[PDB]
Amino acid sequence: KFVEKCSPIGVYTSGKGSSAAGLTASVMRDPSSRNFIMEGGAMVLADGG
DNA sequence: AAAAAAAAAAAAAAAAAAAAATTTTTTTTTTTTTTTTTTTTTTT
Repeated sequence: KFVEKCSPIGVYTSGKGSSAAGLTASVMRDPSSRNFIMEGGAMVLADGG
């Protein structure tokens, strides 16, 4: 808990993802607009962290 | 000297020209939602 607070950028999660947030990133096509939406997990949401 | 022809000016009428002018509805598109199939994942 403290180390997450004290890093410049840091994210403290569980192995089992998080509440409405994964752990690894995922990317998925959107059939309507065809854009590959990129759900950001802890690993990428704290890149450089 | 009187008559008359011509001139300019003024007016009426018919043909052409001038001018004025937003609102309502429909359809594509995007975006989600729902059903049902397919796929994948957990159990004995």
